[PDB]
Amino acid sequence: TLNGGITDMLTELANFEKNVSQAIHKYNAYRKAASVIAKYPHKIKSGAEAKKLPGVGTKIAEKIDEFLATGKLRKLEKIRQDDTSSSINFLTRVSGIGPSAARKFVDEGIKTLEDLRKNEDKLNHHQRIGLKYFGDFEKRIPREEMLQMQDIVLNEVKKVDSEYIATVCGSFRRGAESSGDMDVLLTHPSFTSESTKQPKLLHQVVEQLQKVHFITDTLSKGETKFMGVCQLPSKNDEKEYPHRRIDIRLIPKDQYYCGVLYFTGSDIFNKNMRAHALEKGFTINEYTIRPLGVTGVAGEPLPVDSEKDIFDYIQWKYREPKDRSE
DNA sequence: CCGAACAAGCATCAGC
DNA sequence: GCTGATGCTT
DNA sequence: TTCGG
Ligand SMILES: Nc1nc2c(ncn2[C@H]2C[C@H](O)[C@@H](COP(=O)(O)OP(=O)(O)CP(=O)(O)O)O2)c(=O)[nH]1
Ligand SMILES: [Cl-]
Ligand SMILES: [Cl-]
Ligand SMILES: [Cl-]
Ligand SMILES: [Cl-]
Ligand SMILES: [Mg+2]
Ligand SMILES: [Mg+2]
Ligand code: NA
Ligand code: NA
Ligand code: NA
Repeated sequence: TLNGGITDMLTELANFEKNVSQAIHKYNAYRKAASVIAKYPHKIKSGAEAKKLPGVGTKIAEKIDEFLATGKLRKLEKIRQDDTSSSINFLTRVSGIGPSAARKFVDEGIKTLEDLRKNEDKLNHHQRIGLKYFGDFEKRIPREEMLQMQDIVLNEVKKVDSEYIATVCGSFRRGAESSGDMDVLLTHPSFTSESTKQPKLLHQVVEQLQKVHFITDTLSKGETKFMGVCQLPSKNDEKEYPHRRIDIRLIPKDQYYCGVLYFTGSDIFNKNMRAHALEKGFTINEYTIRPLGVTGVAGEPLPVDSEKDIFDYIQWKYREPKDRSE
Protein backbone atom coordinates (compact mmCIF):
# COMPACT_ATOMS: atom_id res chain seq x y z
CA THR A 1 0.00 0.00 0.00
CA LEU A 2 2.54 2.52 -1.24
CA ASN A 3 -0.27 4.78 -2.47
CA GLY A 4 -3.14 3.82 -0.16
CA GLY A 5 -4.23 7.40 0.46
CA ILE A 6 -4.59 8.03 -3.28
CA THR A 7 -6.32 4.72 -3.96
CA ASP A 8 -8.75 5.22 -1.06
CA MET A 9 -9.56 8.70 -2.40
CA LEU A 10 -10.22 7.33 -5.88
CA THR A 11 -12.33 4.49 -4.49
CA GLU A 12 -14.46 6.92 -2.49
CA LEU A 13 -14.95 9.03 -5.62
CA ALA A 14 -15.90 5.92 -7.58
CA ASN A 15 -18.51 4.96 -5.00
CA PHE A 16 -19.91 8.51 -5.04
CA GLU A 17 -20.29 8.42 -8.81
CA LYS A 18 -21.97 4.99 -8.77
CA ASN A 19 -24.21 5.37 -5.73
CA VAL A 20 -25.11 9.08 -5.90
CA SER A 21 -24.51 10.44 -9.40
CA GLN A 22 -25.48 7.14 -11.06
CA ALA A 23 -22.63 7.82 -13.52
CA ILE A 24 -21.37 4.34 -14.34
CA HIS A 25 -18.51 5.42 -16.62
CA LYS A 26 -17.07 7.79 -14.05
CA TYR A 27 -17.38 4.94 -11.54
CA ASN A 28 -15.39 2.66 -13.85
CA ALA A 29 -12.80 5.34 -14.60
CA TYR A 30 -12.09 5.98 -10.92
CA ARG A 31 -11.89 2.24 -10.17
CA LYS A 32 -9.54 1.59 -13.09
CA ALA A 33 -7.38 4.49 -11.91
CA ALA A 34 -7.26 3.13 -8.35
CA SER A 35 -6.35 -0.35 -9.60
CA VAL A 36 -3.50 0.81 -11.85
CA ILE A 37 -2.15 3.03 -9.07
CA ALA A 38 -2.48 0.22 -6.53
CA LYS A 39 -0.06 -1.98 -8.48
CA TYR A 40 2.34 0.85 -9.43
CA PRO A 41 5.47 -0.06 -7.44
CA HIS A 42 6.60 3.48 -6.53
CA LYS A 43 5.27 5.97 -3.99
CA ILE A 44 3.68 8.56 -6.30
CA LYS A 45 5.25 12.02 -6.00
CA SER A 46 3.02 14.05 -8.37
CA GLY A 47 -0.07 13.95 -10.53
CA ALA A 48 2.14 14.28 -13.61
CA GLU A 49 3.88 11.04 -12.61
CA ALA A 50 0.51 9.36 -12.13
CA LYS A 51 -0.85 10.64 -15.44
CA LYS A 52 1.73 8.43 -17.18
CA LEU A 53 -0.30 5.40 -16.06
CA PRO A 54 -3.16 4.18 -18.28
CA GLY A 55 -6.47 5.18 -16.75
CA VAL A 56 -5.12 8.34 -15.12
CA GLY A 57 -6.07 11.40 -17.17
CA THR A 58 -5.95 15.12 -16.49
CA LYS A 59 -8.82 15.33 -14.00
CA ILE A 60 -7.51 12.53 -11.77
CA ALA A 61 -3.98 13.89 -12.12
CA GLU A 62 -5.21 17.20 -10.70
CA LYS A 63 -6.96 15.48 -7.80
CA ILE A 64 -3.78 13.57 -6.97
CA ASP A 65 -1.88 16.89 -6.82
CA GLU A 66 -4.49 18.35 -4.46
CA PHE A 67 -4.28 15.20 -2.33
CA LEU A 68 -0.47 15.12 -2.16
CA ALA A 69 -0.35 18.83 -1.30
CA THR A 70 -2.98 18.75 1.44
CA GLY A 71 -3.80 15.14 2.36
CA LYS A 72 -7.45 15.79 1.45
CA LEU A 73 -9.80 16.38 -1.45
CA ARG A 74 -12.16 19.33 -0.99
CA LYS A 75 -14.65 17.66 -3.33
CA LEU A 76 -14.78 14.64 -1.02
CA GLU A 77 -14.89 16.82 2.11
CA LYS A 78 -18.07 18.42 0.82
CA ILE A 79 -19.59 15.11 -0.32
CA ARG A 80 -19.21 13.87 3.25
CA GLN A 81 -21.09 16.94 4.53
CA ASP A 82 -24.03 16.38 2.18
CA ASP A 83 -26.80 14.57 4.08
CA THR A 84 -28.49 13.15 0.97
CA SER A 85 -25.21 11.86 -0.49
CA SER A 86 -24.26 10.36 2.87
CA SER A 87 -27.71 8.78 3.25
CA ILE A 88 -27.61 7.20 -0.22
CA ASN A 89 -24.05 5.97 0.30
CA PHE A 90 -25.05 4.25 3.53
CA LEU A 91 -28.20 2.56 2.22
CA THR A 92 -26.36 1.05 -0.75
CA ARG A 93 -24.18 -0.82 1.75
CA VAL A 94 -27.16 -3.16 2.23
CA SER A 95 -27.02 -6.06 -0.22
CA GLY A 96 -29.87 -5.64 -2.69
CA ILE A 97 -30.15 -1.86 -2.19
CA GLY A 98 -28.59 -0.11 -5.15
CA PRO A 99 -28.40 3.51 -6.27
CA SER A 100 -32.05 3.68 -7.38
CA ALA A 101 -33.66 2.06 -4.32
CA ALA A 102 -31.38 4.03 -2.00
CA ARG A 103 -32.58 7.31 -3.47
CA LYS A 104 -36.18 6.04 -3.47
CA PHE A 105 -35.86 5.13 0.19
CA VAL A 106 -34.50 8.66 0.67
CA ASP A 107 -37.58 10.29 -0.80
CA GLU A 108 -39.63 8.29 1.73
CA GLY A 109 -37.62 9.30 4.80
CA ILE A 110 -36.25 5.76 5.35
CA LYS A 111 -32.48 6.59 5.97
CA THR A 112 -30.89 5.08 8.92
CA LEU A 113 -30.34 1.50 9.89
CA GLU A 114 -33.14 2.11 12.41
CA ASP A 115 -35.36 3.29 9.55
CA LEU A 116 -34.67 0.15 7.53
CA ARG A 117 -35.38 -2.05 10.53
CA LYS A 118 -38.73 -0.33 11.10
CA ASN A 119 -39.74 -0.80 7.45
CA GLU A 120 -38.80 -4.40 6.70
CA ASP A 121 -42.12 -4.75 4.87
CA LYS A 122 -40.92 -2.15 2.34
CA LEU A 123 -37.97 -4.40 1.40
CA ASN A 124 -37.87 -7.15 -1.18
CA HIS A 125 -36.54 -10.53 -0.08
CA HIS A 126 -32.90 -9.89 -1.04
CA GLN A 127 -32.88 -6.51 0.71
CA ARG A 128 -34.46 -8.03 3.82
CA ILE A 129 -31.75 -10.70 4.14
CA GLY A 130 -29.10 -8.07 3.40
CA LEU A 131 -30.44 -5.96 6.25
CA LYS A 132 -30.67 -9.00 8.57
CA TYR A 133 -26.92 -9.66 8.13
CA PHE A 134 -25.79 -6.07 7.58
CA GLY A 135 -23.06 -6.25 10.19
CA ASP A 136 -21.82 -9.70 9.22
CA PHE A 137 -21.51 -8.95 5.51
CA GLU A 138 -19.05 -6.14 6.18
CA LYS A 139 -16.63 -8.50 7.92
CA ARG A 140 -13.87 -10.26 6.01
CA ILE A 141 -13.37 -14.03 6.11
CA PRO A 142 -9.91 -15.14 7.25
CA ARG A 143 -8.40 -17.64 4.84
CA GLU A 144 -8.36 -20.21 7.64
CA GLU A 145 -12.16 -20.04 7.75
CA MET A 146 -12.29 -20.15 3.93
CA LEU A 147 -10.46 -23.47 4.14
CA GLN A 148 -12.98 -24.91 6.61
CA MET A 149 -15.79 -23.64 4.38
CA GLN A 150 -14.16 -25.22 1.32
CA ASP A 151 -13.96 -28.58 3.10
CA ILE A 152 -17.67 -28.60 3.99
CA VAL A 153 -18.78 -27.55 0.49
CA LEU A 154 -16.58 -30.00 -1.41
CA ASN A 155 -17.47 -32.89 0.88
CA GLU A 156 -21.21 -32.16 0.85
CA VAL A 157 -21.20 -31.89 -2.93
CA LYS A 158 -19.37 -35.23 -3.12
CA LYS A 159 -22.13 -36.83 -1.00
CA VAL A 160 -24.79 -35.72 -3.49
CA ASP A 161 -22.92 -37.06 -6.53
CA SER A 162 -19.25 -38.01 -6.76
CA GLU A 163 -19.25 -36.68 -10.35
CA TYR A 164 -19.71 -33.04 -9.27
CA ILE A 165 -16.57 -30.92 -9.16
CA ALA A 166 -16.70 -27.83 -6.94
CA THR A 167 -13.93 -25.23 -7.19
CA VAL A 168 -13.61 -22.21 -4.89
CA CYS A 169 -12.73 -19.18 -7.03
CA GLY A 170 -12.82 -15.45 -6.34
CA SER A 171 -10.10 -13.95 -4.18
CA PHE A 172 -9.58 -17.34 -2.49
CA ARG A 173 -8.26 -18.91 -5.68
CA ARG A 174 -6.04 -15.83 -6.11
CA GLY A 175 -4.44 -16.75 -2.77
CA ALA A 176 -5.84 -13.86 -0.71
CA GLU A 177 -5.28 -14.00 3.06
CA SER A 178 -8.91 -12.93 3.51
CA SER A 179 -12.02 -12.92 1.32
CA GLY A 180 -15.24 -10.92 1.18
CA ASP A 181 -17.34 -14.02 0.45
CA MET A 182 -17.06 -17.54 -0.97
CA ASP A 183 -17.36 -18.17 -4.71
CA VAL A 184 -17.96 -21.78 -5.77
CA LEU A 185 -17.79 -22.90 -9.37
CA LEU A 186 -19.75 -26.10 -9.89
CA THR A 187 -19.71 -28.61 -12.74
CA HIS A 188 -21.39 -31.95 -13.44
CA PRO A 189 -20.89 -34.11 -16.56
CA SER A 190 -24.65 -34.11 -17.21
CA PHE A 191 -24.61 -30.35 -17.90
CA THR A 192 -22.61 -29.38 -20.98
CA SER A 193 -23.06 -26.79 -23.70
CA GLU A 194 -24.66 -29.58 -25.76
CA SER A 195 -27.26 -30.98 -23.39
CA THR A 196 -28.77 -30.87 -19.92
CA LYS A 197 -29.25 -34.53 -19.07
CA GLN A 198 -30.29 -34.07 -15.41
CA PRO A 199 -32.66 -31.47 -13.92
CA LYS A 200 -32.17 -29.84 -10.51
CA LEU A 201 -28.35 -30.13 -10.66
CA LEU A 202 -27.78 -26.89 -8.75
CA HIS A 203 -30.89 -27.33 -6.60
CA GLN A 204 -29.74 -30.71 -5.26
CA VAL A 205 -26.46 -29.18 -4.08
CA VAL A 206 -28.20 -26.18 -2.53
CA GLU A 207 -30.62 -28.52 -0.73
CA GLN A 208 -27.82 -30.69 0.72
CA LEU A 209 -26.01 -27.60 2.02
CA GLN A 210 -29.28 -26.49 3.63
CA LYS A 211 -29.86 -29.92 5.18
CA VAL A 212 -26.52 -29.76 7.06
CA HIS A 213 -27.33 -26.16 8.05
CA PHE A 214 -24.44 -24.67 6.09
CA ILE A 215 -26.64 -22.56 3.78
CA THR A 216 -28.97 -20.49 5.98
CA ASP A 217 -30.66 -18.01 3.61
CA THR A 218 -31.25 -17.51 -0.11
CA LEU A 219 -30.89 -14.16 -1.87
CA SER A 220 -31.66 -15.45 -5.36
CA LYS A 221 -31.69 -18.85 -7.00
CA GLY A 222 -32.11 -20.10 -10.55
CA GLU A 223 -31.00 -23.12 -12.55
CA THR A 224 -27.33 -22.04 -12.84
CA LYS A 225 -26.67 -19.27 -10.24
CA PHE A 226 -27.29 -19.37 -6.47
CA MET A 227 -26.82 -16.28 -4.29
CA GLY A 228 -27.19 -16.81 -0.56
CA VAL A 229 -25.86 -17.01 2.98
CA CYS A 230 -23.84 -19.64 4.84
CA GLN A 231 -22.32 -20.12 8.30
CA LEU A 232 -19.60 -22.34 9.74
CA PRO A 233 -20.69 -24.47 12.72
CA SER A 234 -19.28 -23.40 16.07
CA LYS A 235 -18.15 -25.52 19.01
CA ASN A 236 -19.90 -25.86 22.37
CA ASP A 237 -19.99 -22.56 24.33
CA GLU A 238 -18.30 -20.71 21.42
CA LYS A 239 -19.71 -17.53 19.99
CA GLU A 240 -21.14 -18.20 16.56
CA TYR A 241 -19.22 -17.39 13.41
CA PRO A 242 -20.53 -14.49 11.33
CA HIS A 243 -22.92 -15.36 8.53
CA ARG A 244 -21.18 -15.18 5.12
CA ARG A 245 -22.22 -14.55 1.53
CA ILE A 246 -21.87 -17.56 -0.79
CA ASP A 247 -22.27 -17.57 -4.56
CA ILE A 248 -22.53 -20.83 -6.51
CA ARG A 249 -22.34 -20.89 -10.31
CA LEU A 250 -23.11 -24.07 -12.23
CA ILE A 251 -21.19 -23.91 -15.52
CA PRO A 252 -21.30 -26.31 -18.51
CA LYS A 253 -18.54 -28.83 -17.89
CA ASP A 254 -16.97 -28.40 -21.32
CA GLN A 255 -16.76 -24.63 -20.65
CA TYR A 256 -14.94 -24.95 -17.32
CA TYR A 257 -11.86 -22.93 -18.29
CA CYS A 258 -13.80 -19.85 -19.44
CA GLY A 259 -15.93 -20.29 -16.33
CA VAL A 260 -13.04 -20.53 -13.89
CA LEU A 261 -11.31 -17.57 -15.57
CA TYR A 262 -14.44 -15.46 -15.09
CA PHE A 263 -15.11 -16.60 -11.50
CA THR A 264 -11.50 -16.13 -10.38
CA GLY A 265 -11.46 -12.47 -11.51
CA SER A 266 -10.79 -9.94 -10.13
CA ASP A 267 -13.67 -7.93 -11.51
CA ILE A 268 -11.33 -5.23 -12.79
CA PHE A 269 -8.97 -7.87 -14.17
CA ASN A 270 -11.91 -9.37 -16.10
CA LYS A 271 -12.99 -5.98 -17.46
CA ASN A 272 -9.44 -5.19 -18.53
CA MET A 273 -8.99 -8.60 -20.18
CA ARG A 274 -12.34 -8.48 -21.96
CA ALA A 275 -11.60 -4.93 -23.12
CA HIS A 276 -8.27 -6.15 -24.50
CA ALA A 277 -10.02 -9.11 -26.14
CA LEU A 278 -12.26 -6.66 -28.01
CA GLU A 279 -9.23 -4.65 -29.19
CA LYS A 280 -7.75 -7.95 -30.40
CA GLY A 281 -11.00 -8.83 -32.17
CA PHE A 282 -12.49 -11.30 -29.68
CA THR A 283 -15.26 -11.33 -27.12
CA ILE A 284 -14.91 -13.25 -23.85
CA ASN A 285 -17.69 -14.29 -21.53
CA GLU A 286 -17.84 -16.98 -18.82
CA TYR A 287 -18.71 -19.57 -21.49
CA THR A 288 -16.59 -18.96 -24.57
CA ILE A 289 -14.10 -16.87 -26.42
CA ARG A 290 -15.39 -16.02 -29.88
CA PRO A 291 -13.81 -14.09 -32.75
CA LEU A 292 -15.46 -10.89 -33.94
CA GLY A 293 -16.39 -10.88 -37.61
CA VAL A 294 -15.89 -8.03 -40.06
CA THR A 295 -19.05 -6.32 -38.78
CA GLY A 296 -18.27 -7.07 -35.14
CA VAL A 297 -20.72 -9.94 -34.59
CA ALA A 298 -19.44 -12.84 -32.50
CA GLY A 299 -18.47 -15.89 -34.49
CA GLU A 300 -18.40 -19.50 -33.28
CA PRO A 301 -16.61 -20.52 -30.06
CA LEU A 302 -12.88 -21.14 -30.36
CA PRO A 303 -11.39 -24.31 -28.85
CA VAL A 304 -10.16 -23.86 -25.27
CA ASP A 305 -8.32 -26.50 -23.25
CA SER A 306 -6.76 -24.38 -20.49
CA GLU A 307 -6.97 -20.93 -19.02
CA LYS A 308 -3.70 -20.21 -20.83
CA ASP A 309 -5.37 -20.88 -24.20
CA ILE A 310 -7.62 -17.88 -23.58
CA PHE A 311 -4.61 -15.65 -22.82
CA ASP A 312 -2.85 -16.96 -25.96
CA TYR A 313 -5.78 -15.98 -28.21
CA ILE A 314 -5.58 -12.34 -27.10
CA GLN A 315 -1.75 -12.35 -27.06
CA TRP A 316 -1.36 -11.92 -23.31
CA LYS A 317 1.30 -13.82 -21.45
CA TYR A 318 -0.25 -16.15 -18.90
CA ARG A 319 -0.98 -14.74 -15.45
CA GLU A 320 -1.42 -17.06 -12.49
CA PRO A 321 -4.50 -16.36 -10.33
CA LYS A 322 -2.31 -14.71 -7.67
CA ASP A 323 -1.35 -12.05 -10.23
CA ARG A 324 -4.95 -11.19 -11.23
CA SER A 325 -5.81 -9.20 -8.09
CA GLU A 326 -6.38 -5.94 -9.91
C1' DC B 1 -13.68 15.77 -31.58
C1' DC B 2 -16.37 11.83 -30.09
C1' DG B 3 -17.93 7.01 -29.84
C1' DA B 4 -16.89 3.12 -26.79
C1' DA B 5 -16.27 1.61 -22.45
C1' DC B 6 -17.27 -6.49 -20.19
C1' DA B 7 -20.71 -9.55 -19.88
C1' DA B 8 -24.58 -11.80 -18.00
C1' DG B 9 -28.07 -14.45 -14.18
C1' DC B 10 -32.10 -13.60 -11.27
C1' DA B 11 -35.77 -10.47 -9.43
C1' DT B 12 -39.04 -7.14 -10.58
C1' DC B 13 -42.03 -4.47 -13.34
C1' DA B 14 -44.58 -2.55 -17.33
C1' DG B 15 -47.17 -3.53 -21.33
C1' DC B 16 -49.74 -6.62 -24.04
C1' DG C 1 -48.64 -15.88 -19.02
C1' DC C 2 -44.65 -13.87 -22.24
C1' DT C 3 -41.19 -10.34 -23.64
C1' DG C 4 -38.20 -6.75 -22.85
C1' DA C 5 -36.16 -3.17 -19.93
C1' DT C 6 -34.33 -2.18 -15.57
C1' DG C 7 -32.04 -2.91 -11.06
C1' DC C 8 -28.75 -5.36 -8.62
C1' DT C 9 -25.45 -8.38 -8.50
C1' DT C 10 -21.28 -11.79 -9.70
C1' DT D 1 -13.43 10.08 -16.72
C1' DT D 2 -10.25 8.12 -20.09
C1' DC D 3 -8.68 6.35 -24.31
C1' DG D 4 -8.03 5.63 -29.18
C1' DG D 5 -8.66 6.66 -33.97
N1 LIG E 1 -16.77 -9.99 -16.02
C1 LIG E 1 -17.05 -9.63 -14.68
N2 LIG E 1 -16.78 -10.48 -13.73
C2 LIG E 1 -17.04 -10.17 -12.42
C3 LIG E 1 -17.60 -8.97 -12.12
N3 LIG E 1 -17.77 -8.94 -10.78
C4 LIG E 1 -17.30 -10.07 -10.29
N4 LIG E 1 -16.87 -10.84 -11.28
C5 LIG E 1 -16.32 -12.08 -11.18
C6 LIG E 1 -14.85 -11.95 -10.77
C7 LIG E 1 -14.83 -12.08 -9.46
O1 LIG E 1 -13.52 -12.47 -8.91
C8 LIG E 1 -15.99 -13.20 -9.20
C9 LIG E 1 -16.47 -13.22 -7.76
O2 LIG E 1 -17.05 -11.98 -7.49
P1 LIG E 1 -16.72 -11.26 -6.07
O3 LIG E 1 -17.48 -10.01 -5.93
O4 LIG E 1 -16.90 -12.17 -4.90
O5 LIG E 1 -15.16 -10.77 -6.19
P2 LIG E 1 -13.81 -11.43 -5.43
O6 LIG E 1 -12.70 -11.43 -6.48
O7 LIG E 1 -14.06 -12.80 -4.91
C10 LIG E 1 -13.38 -10.20 -4.10
P3 LIG E 1 -14.11 -10.71 -2.48
O8 LIG E 1 -14.49 -9.46 -1.70
O9 LIG E 1 -15.31 -11.53 -2.73
O10 LIG E 1 -13.08 -11.48 -1.76
O11 LIG E 1 -16.94 -12.86 -9.99
C11 LIG E 1 -17.87 -8.08 -13.17
O12 LIG E 1 -18.43 -6.83 -12.91
N5 LIG E 1 -17.59 -8.44 -14.42
CL1 LIG F 1 -21.00 8.32 -16.59
CL1 LIG G 1 -10.34 13.54 1.60
CL1 LIG H 1 -13.74 -23.25 -21.64
CL1 LIG I 1 -21.42 -17.91 -25.47
MG1 LIG J 1 -15.69 -13.32 -3.75
MG1 LIG K 1 -11.72 1.89 -25.44
NA1 NA L 1 -2.72 8.15 -18.37
NA1 NA M 1 -26.14 -2.64 -2.05
NA1 NA N 1 -19.18 -13.61 -4.61
